[PDB]
Amino acid sequence: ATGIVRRIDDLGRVVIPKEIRRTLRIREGDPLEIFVDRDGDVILKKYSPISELGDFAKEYADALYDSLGHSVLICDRDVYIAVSGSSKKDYLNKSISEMLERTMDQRSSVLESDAKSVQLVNGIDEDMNSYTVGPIVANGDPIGAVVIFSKDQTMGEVEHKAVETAAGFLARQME
Amino acid sequence: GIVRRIDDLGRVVIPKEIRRTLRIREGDPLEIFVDRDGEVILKKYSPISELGDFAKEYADALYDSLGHSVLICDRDVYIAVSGSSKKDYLNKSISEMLERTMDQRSSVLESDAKSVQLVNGIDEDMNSYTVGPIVANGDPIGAVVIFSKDQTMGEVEHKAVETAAGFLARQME
Repeated sequence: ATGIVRRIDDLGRVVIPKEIRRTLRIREGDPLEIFVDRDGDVILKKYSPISELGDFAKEYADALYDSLGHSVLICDRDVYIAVSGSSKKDYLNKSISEMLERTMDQRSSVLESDAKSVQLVNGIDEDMNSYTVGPIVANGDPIGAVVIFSKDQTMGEVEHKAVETAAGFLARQME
Repeated sequence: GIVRRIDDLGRVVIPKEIRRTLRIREGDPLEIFVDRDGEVILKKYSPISELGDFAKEYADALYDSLGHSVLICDRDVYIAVSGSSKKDYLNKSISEMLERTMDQRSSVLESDAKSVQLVNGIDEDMNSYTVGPIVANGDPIGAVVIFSKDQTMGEVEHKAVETAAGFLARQME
């Protein structure tokens, strides 16, 4: 019980208090799934396309790894939902870094082949040779990202194109 | 499986389907909760349960079962009537006898009445009646009344008001 009361407006819009939207990191545009509970409740929960995608991500990340041999992360808007190459305990279900959020917002794919000391997981700085990120934008809306990285090899067009292909394929799925 | 986006201003639209199956009208106040799983919960704010969610159905059952007249009151009026006529009792002010019986907190059985006021100021012919005060959290919040203008009440009906008062009480806790 937050015991916050709001009225529903003409148009059936209720405002979710900013407190809530922060403790749940719901940003403008975020999709929420609605349920009615037995008790008659209305239920709102973040809707993560990319995450209930469940195993596209896993299978995709696995293939990228078999093919390129680099570490591969796929995230929704909040956590990493698939990990290959690197260790799952390190990344799976962990909060993405701020760099990831902005890259996703920036909507454009990136390739850093130099400049080490990056954060993939919120608050953890990591040794890194190079990485590339392909934001997964479905319906103009960033809903996740694909990350390929290497702690001792340089990324090039090969891996850069690969995240673009992955992001594009995955995006299409969510449409 | 209906998805809606939250807008600038943190407003999500509750689909019209929902707003109908829950009869939420423009302006209605909704209480917000956050849950374990990080779900937001909205519920029509009053909140929670109140005597009368049940009274009708309960009084009806008591009548189908025992065939006597059944009244249920809150602290002021009769909120459910079965057996007898609704026009006679529904929304009418309880008698002083009812108020004191409720205060007295204890259930009563008058199997040898000749009269009784159920409604404030109206004396009524009565064979017998039994009253079960509805005490929730040690506090009388209503009563269940079974009465008969020509039959005697016994353990059957006496137990019945006790069961009804106890069940209804629990609801309000």
